[PDB]
Amino acid sequence: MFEGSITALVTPFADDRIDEVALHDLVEWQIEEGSFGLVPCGTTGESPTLSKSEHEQVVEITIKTANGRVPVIAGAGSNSTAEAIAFVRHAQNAGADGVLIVSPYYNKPTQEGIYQHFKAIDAASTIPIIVYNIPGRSAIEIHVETLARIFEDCPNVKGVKDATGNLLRPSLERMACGEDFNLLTGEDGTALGYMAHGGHGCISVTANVAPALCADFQQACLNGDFAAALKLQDRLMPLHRALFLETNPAGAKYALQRLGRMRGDLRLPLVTISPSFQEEIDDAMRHAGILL
Amino acid sequence: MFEGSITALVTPFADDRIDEVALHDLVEWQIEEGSFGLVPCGTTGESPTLSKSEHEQVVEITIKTANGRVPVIAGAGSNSTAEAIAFVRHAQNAGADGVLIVSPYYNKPTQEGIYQHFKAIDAASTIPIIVYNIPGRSAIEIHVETLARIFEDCPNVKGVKDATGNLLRPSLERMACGEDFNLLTGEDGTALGYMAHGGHGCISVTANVAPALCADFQQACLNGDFAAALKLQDRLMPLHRALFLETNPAGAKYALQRLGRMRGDLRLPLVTISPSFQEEIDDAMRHAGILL
Amino acid sequence: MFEGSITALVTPFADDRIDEVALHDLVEWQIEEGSFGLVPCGTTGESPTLSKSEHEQVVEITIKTANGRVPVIAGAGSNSTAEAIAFVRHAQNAGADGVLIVSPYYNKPTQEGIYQHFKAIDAASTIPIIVYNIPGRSAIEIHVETLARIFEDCPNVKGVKDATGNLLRPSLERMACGEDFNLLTGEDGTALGYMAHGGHGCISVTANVAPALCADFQQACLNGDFAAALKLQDRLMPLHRALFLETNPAGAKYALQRLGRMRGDLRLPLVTISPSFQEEIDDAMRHAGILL
Amino acid sequence: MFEGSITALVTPFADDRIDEVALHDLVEWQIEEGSFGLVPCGTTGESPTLSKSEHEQVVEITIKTANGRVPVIAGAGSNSTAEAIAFVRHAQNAGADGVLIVSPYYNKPTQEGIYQHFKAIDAASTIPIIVYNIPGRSAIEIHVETLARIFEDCPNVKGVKDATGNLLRPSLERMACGEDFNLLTGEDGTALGYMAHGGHGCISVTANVAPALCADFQQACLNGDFAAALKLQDRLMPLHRALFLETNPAGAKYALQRLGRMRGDLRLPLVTISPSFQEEIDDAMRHAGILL
Repeated sequence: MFEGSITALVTPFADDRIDEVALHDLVEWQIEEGSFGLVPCGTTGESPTLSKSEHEQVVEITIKTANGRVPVIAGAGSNSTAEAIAFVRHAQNAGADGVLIVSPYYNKPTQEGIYQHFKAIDAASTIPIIVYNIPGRSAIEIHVETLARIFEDCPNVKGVKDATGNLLRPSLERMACGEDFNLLTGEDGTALGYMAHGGHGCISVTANVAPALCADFQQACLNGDFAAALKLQDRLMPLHRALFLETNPAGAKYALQRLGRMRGDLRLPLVTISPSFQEEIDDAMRHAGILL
Repeated sequence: MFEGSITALVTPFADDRIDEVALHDLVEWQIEEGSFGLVPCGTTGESPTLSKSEHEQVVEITIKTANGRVPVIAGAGSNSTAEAIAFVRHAQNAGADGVLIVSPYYNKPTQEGIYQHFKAIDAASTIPIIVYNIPGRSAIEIHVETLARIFEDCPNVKGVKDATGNLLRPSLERMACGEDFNLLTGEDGTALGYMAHGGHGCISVTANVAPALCADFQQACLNGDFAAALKLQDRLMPLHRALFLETNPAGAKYALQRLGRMRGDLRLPLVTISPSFQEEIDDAMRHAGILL
Repeated sequence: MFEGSITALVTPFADDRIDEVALHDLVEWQIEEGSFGLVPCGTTGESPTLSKSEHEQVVEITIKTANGRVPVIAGAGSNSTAEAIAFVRHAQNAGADGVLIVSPYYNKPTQEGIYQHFKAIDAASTIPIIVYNIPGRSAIEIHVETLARIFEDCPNVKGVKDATGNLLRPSLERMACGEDFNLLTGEDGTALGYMAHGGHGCISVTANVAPALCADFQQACLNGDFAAALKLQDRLMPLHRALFLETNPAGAKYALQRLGRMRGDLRLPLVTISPSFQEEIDDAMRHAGILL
Repeated sequence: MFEGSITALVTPFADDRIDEVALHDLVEWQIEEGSFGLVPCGTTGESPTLSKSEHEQVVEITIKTANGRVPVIAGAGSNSTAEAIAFVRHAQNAGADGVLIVSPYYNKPTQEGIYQHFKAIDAASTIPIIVYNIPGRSAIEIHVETLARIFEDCPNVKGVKDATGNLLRPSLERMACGEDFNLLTGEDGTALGYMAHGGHGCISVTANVAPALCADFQQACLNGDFAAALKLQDRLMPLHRALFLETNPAGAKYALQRLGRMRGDLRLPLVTISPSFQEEIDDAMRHAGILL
């Protein structure tokens, strides 16, 4: 199974193009810093504003740079089943260790619809699928029973990236699906409590800016050392909330730009985080020890 | 100014391709039945599962078939501002009378980002822009001030397709945006109250199956004859209700298939409406006198 | 049948006691201004902070002052069925024309529990019962079937005070519950659309400050003259909007205090409306011609 | 500070009266089983359907039976500030170790309102106050800053009973309020993750039926032994969800009645849990080892 701090990579842009060098450097630093894995082209990587070819470039750059040192789980979802499949076919042919498929957004399929969506994607897949359940953005939910049915009927579906904010979920999924079900969290601020519930790791936003600390936090939870994990939460909380002041990845890109690791370029409809929030992010990093 | 019953056309499929003959006969029948305008490739037209080439063919076939008889407002939204500009450019170049731009879905942009979204689109447009405010699918809202500011700074933005279900909106918008603001409803079952609050029409789902009755309903509303509009509500409510028993357009396609105007084919993640719901739709059409 | 502008009376306080002189003059002025009916001790009458003895005095003073000129529908709800029966018994024994029973709040009963709630109250009643469906405060809903079932099995249940903000409701209720079902709105800003969908009136908050204009609005609606009703909306919307800038009845009490009809005294946990909002209310009253 | 498994006592009824003997026995068994504390007259104890005198009897019976062996935190909230104070004055004069004050429900006070509510209650209090934040029932929220302001300005306010379902809360409160802030959870199913976040205990529903296991679970979390806690969660999850199948305390009373510890009598508008759910609760207890 996948575990620990798995970074949901921000996608650096420069001159309206993918910043190849900044991305390679981001991935390398991410690995030498301790990340257990990478997720290129997720929501944090601004997948919605990426072109088909850019998405492919980012997945491939990430796969070639990681060079098998850590798992690479390519974001390959869509609210169109046929397109999710095209993305999944590219990911696996590119050497990806797995894919992250979000629940169809906007068109609000029924549970049977969501079921058939993943069954079709599972069929065209040859790698691990992690179901990305985030009702807050997709405007639809994946019921525990539906999730359980998908896990049971789709050999490639191995787990979930839970972003419901409902902590009964990891426990209810441990019941519906066994202990062999891969439980990953999609939200940093509550990863502490998610791990206590039997979670395996977190596809992280904060790890983009504080990779080493997030790695230690995760490793601390994996070692069952929740006291250390708490102290780490104490150090990382200001950043966890500051990174979400407005809409992610606006804060993560400001943070990484403030660190001189990329330009802070965001693509419309997203815009640069508000200035007062930029200060809060600064003090948040100073508090974590990231910013001098 | 757009008004009356503007049909949000369902996109007929056959053998995994656009059913062009069915699409043509739908637009035609729709026009001879009295519809005030057509909206090809909206959410009811399953735009999310349409290839970019299919999107274009559907818009063009509708425009060519309409032959200037009724306005054609092309769906051209996207959660990528760059992509939205591409749909708008194509549409206006194809002869569309305007465009339906939904608020960016899933990526949850701030209010300033939404404002910049529409300002960037307005700069690339040469045709009327209607803002599709539907929080329940986009997982984001467009505050009245934001909407008023967009109307003020964007010369091509002429109105809204309100799908909030909050009837204070048209009143609040009449205040913030003058009476020259084009008010259209996105929901059939509450169009009656919307028109009473000063609405100008409705971009309809029900108009797909009962074009004649809906057009009359709107005409009553427009003539201020709300007594007749209510009588029509009594006749259409069962259908308005049944068409939404599961996620739209599953219900409308079942109905048009039952009426023999196309195949009920839907694309994943969407699935055919449940059988007990098919019966309710049958009874609603019989009640509306659409079926014998 | 209840109809028109039924004022949900604010409860005037002075020196931590009911201001009886102010209450009497409010009911009187309200009646000579044209209000169709009065609802003492509703949520706008701060029933939650009223002692049981104060509740009774307010109901009785309103009834005595009304002197049979307009119907008096007494607030008698509670999240305790036993307590609701006590309020209803007192009310009818005091000469109330009916009772306003809110859905049980906070304790979130199932639909069967709500049904039994109203069935137990209907058995103790001898006067008309109106069901106050307001999900936003009660944190619970009354499905249409449940509401229809209550209407069917409870001879004293005559209608609803809809405060869902879902305009499909009156239409769906017209279907499930015949046209003999008394439809009243709980929200002023959407009364216009409610009446167009077949509503019979509105249990108003705005009618407290502009009894004359609201009564006219309702009369227009009732006469099917929606053109005039819209014109009145234009005149009342600013006020409908300002009266709800913060939690009601904070806005209405500020307005009636500014008009010199009572003290602005509110009981904790409720506090006086913010100063910038007081100004917006002032401007709204000036716009509605209520203030010079 | 308060910690561990603090039971939110169900209130046994018999012949429409408080079942004095069943309650005494419940409290004794609760103590000999390992409970770290008792909360008489909370939501689980059906405070909404209790009379002023019954509430007082239950608090006093609980205080006399506990006989100082464990803390007794009397539920003393209301959406009326004056009444919360009356309840708090009785609790402390009765020998209570603290009180549980819910955020005002139904009347939706503003944050300043909620602030003044607790400031007034704090003033009339001489014992610890735990703020019960449960937006799901109260239909209002207590912002972190508001909570922090209340903690800082009210010497008697020592902590919170968090029932938001938002795990960022314990971490954000650890930041706003220090480590001296008493963090108690209001929801059993996510207590595991709450403790990982620095939680001190849980005012429990499940502890009513499985007091010893909930005690061990809590003690396990207090000892920082999250591996054991997980195994305990594994054993207790079926009961945690089964106890909330319908509306609490309907399942808790069925469970305790199934154990022969009281009659399952519930007060309207609440009703007995559905039969199929009674079976699920049975198997849930058999799974936990409670039921033979």
